[PDB]
Amino acid sequence: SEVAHRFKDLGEENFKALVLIAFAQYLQQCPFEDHVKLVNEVTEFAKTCVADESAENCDKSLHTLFGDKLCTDCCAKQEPERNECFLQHKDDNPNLPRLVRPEVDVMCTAFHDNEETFLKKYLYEIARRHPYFYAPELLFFAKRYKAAFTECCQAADKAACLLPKLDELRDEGKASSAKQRLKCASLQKFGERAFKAWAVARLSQRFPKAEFAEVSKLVTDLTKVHTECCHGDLLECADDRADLAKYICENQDSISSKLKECCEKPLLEKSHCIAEVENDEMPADLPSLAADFVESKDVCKNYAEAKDVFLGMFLYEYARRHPDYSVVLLLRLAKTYETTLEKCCAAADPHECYAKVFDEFKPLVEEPQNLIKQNCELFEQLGEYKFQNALLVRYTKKVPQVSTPTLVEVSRNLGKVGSKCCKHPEAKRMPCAEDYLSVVLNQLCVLHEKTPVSDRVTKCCTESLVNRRPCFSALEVDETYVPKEICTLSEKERQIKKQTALVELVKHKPKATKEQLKAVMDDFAAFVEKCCKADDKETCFAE
Repeated sequence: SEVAHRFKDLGEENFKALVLIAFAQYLQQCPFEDHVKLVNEVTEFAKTCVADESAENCDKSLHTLFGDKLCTDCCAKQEPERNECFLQHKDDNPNLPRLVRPEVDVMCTAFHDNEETFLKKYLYEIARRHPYFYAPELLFFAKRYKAAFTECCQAADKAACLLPKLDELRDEGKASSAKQRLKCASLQKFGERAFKAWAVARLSQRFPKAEFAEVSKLVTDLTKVHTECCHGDLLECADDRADLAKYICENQDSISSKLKECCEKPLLEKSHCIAEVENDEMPADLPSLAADFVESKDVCKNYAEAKDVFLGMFLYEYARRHPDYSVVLLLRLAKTYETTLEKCCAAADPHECYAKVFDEFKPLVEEPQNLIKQNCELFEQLGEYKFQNALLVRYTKKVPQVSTPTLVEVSRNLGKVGSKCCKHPEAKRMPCAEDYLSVVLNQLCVLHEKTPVSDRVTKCCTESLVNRRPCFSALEVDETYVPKEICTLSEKERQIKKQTALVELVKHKPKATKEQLKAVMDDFAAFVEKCCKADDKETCFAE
């Protein structure tokens, strides 16, 4: 039996949570209570199978069990089709009510009143809104969400304790979710071969000192971990993640110097810690690449006898000595390299043909560096909010077909690059920026996927995972496009209206000039400013 094997390894507490998540991600509209029942059933039944591993129905696969309970058009179907069904019925942007925290004391009453139902409430509300959220991590998040109610519902000021943490958690959760969503899209839309390269790139960067053989292993295990979490095999996802976190720490010496602090802590903390570690220090004298990937006489041989292992050995070797490069760059270079080997090893003298393959890299490397230098100059020259509007406008013109809420949402997130990254030294900027942008652009891509309107966005999104940022950056304003025919708000609120309006304002006269925008923008901000001052306001807003 399988249920048992998990219940045991994960413990009831976590089992129960995961199983909840699994469900609330699968059916996002279904009410809270409605799930908890199904959870508790499943949980009781598991226990039975813990007692009698050869009890009735314990012979079944989790999917079947879960799908079944859930089913109490997808449900007219059977495994595996059925599961794939639910997996493809996941909504990235539900028409679910905005989330809003009732007054502090109100929560602090409910938290002591019913502590369990309260956390389950949290997991439930997040999970249905982030159907691709990294389940294990969501537990970390939940414990840290408990830890704040424990303390702050027990101090002089609750509001100036609790809320400030919850603003941090919402922020952090939004990032994690978005980052994970990239992982899941990479896998599902580009297949594992592709994720593997990504991992190989990133981990070679976290763990320079590690021999390829180790990194390959890690990549395997990690890929297995994510594959599962994205195919909705959360229980196994978490276990396997644990087992991985346990593995890494035993073999620490052969992986990174940095892990010690992380490895010392509890199951949940350390898996996150590790995920988040700093890059290990760059080993000393590492033979220049060129020897084995350009000057060698056996390039064209090894690419024949083991293209994967060879190109991997390459990605590894280049990645480990470039923590300054984005992953997506490194992948591109890897692709260029593969490509060129392909053409060259079909020539008269291949040594000659491929000999200059590094010259090809200068462009691919520079294209990003410039772009970042420039919009970091820009960022510091404008500040984040204003900075967001320039991206807003830039992009809105590029894809005036995309829905306003999405445009705003994405633009704003593009905006944070500046503040996130521009404070770093050049050395650490590009992997910060570009790889963040790769996440945000993926939000676009998926939100767009749902309800497609712009063949250009689609092209960029589907054509290649790695070249998306250049593909988007490339885009000139869309000429085909046919022009489109409250006072008691927080700053962040006011911003999102103003911006929302800005998009409509661009969609109206795309061939606008920054000046004749300044002019219309200002006009309207004045309008709202005056119509805030009062009288019978609505009578004022008459226009």
